[PDB]
Formats: sequence, structure tokens, C-alpha cells
Amino acid sequence: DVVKQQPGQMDRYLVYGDEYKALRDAVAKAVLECKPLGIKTALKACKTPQSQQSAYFLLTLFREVAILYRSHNASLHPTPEQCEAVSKFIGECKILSPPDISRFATSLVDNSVPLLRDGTVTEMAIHAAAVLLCGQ
Repeated sequence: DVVKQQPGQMDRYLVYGDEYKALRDAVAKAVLECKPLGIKTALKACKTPQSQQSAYFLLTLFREVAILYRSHNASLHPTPEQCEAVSKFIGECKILSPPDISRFATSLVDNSVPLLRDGTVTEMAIHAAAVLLCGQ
């Protein structure tokens, strides 16, 4: 049955747990609707400290948007409007206030990340980048 039944991939960041899953789902739904409002509600509902919220946000941005950019099918690529909405929200988000975090987020949403345009190496690198930036 396997070959007839069959394109989803894994999300190892789930190691963080239910809070990451909730924030990721909220971010995804908000981007698809192009309505950067549920992200704030999810971030308020989250209970981890600010640095963990910032890391979680960066990981969700990468997993959804940056990975979507890697599909050769341009139709899957985020539309300019989704980038504009998430950029405005990043600009207004206080948890992302450090210039470096805001720049890294926007670079993820617009595919301007240097050299982090294999899959496993890129995923691990982006996790490390988030930890290094937010890690106090």
C-alpha cells in the first residue's frame, strides 16, 4: 500500500514541545490568512520567558517561510503580501526588539539570509543562530 497511498516532512524543533507547536500553528494560519493578529494572541498565551519566545518565533519563521522558499515551485513561495504583513508585525513586536533579532527575522521572511538560503545542516545552523542571538 505504501507506494500507492503516497509529501510532508518532519519538524524536529518539536523537541521544544506543545508551546512551540501552538506558536508555529498560529504563525502559519496568520501568514496564510495574511492577518498578523493571532501571532500576538499566541505569544501572550505562551508562558516561557522572552528569550524563549524570540527563539520560538525565529524557528517558526524559518520552518514555515524560509523552507517554503526552498521549493522550486514558485507558487509555493510566500507572496509579497505575506512578507509585508509579517514584516510589519516583526517591526511592532517588542520581543524581537534587538536589532539583530529583527534583522534575522526579516531576512528569513524575505529569503535574504546569508548562506542559509543541506537540510539537516541548515536546520541545525538556524537553531544555533537563534540560541546564540537570544541566549543571554
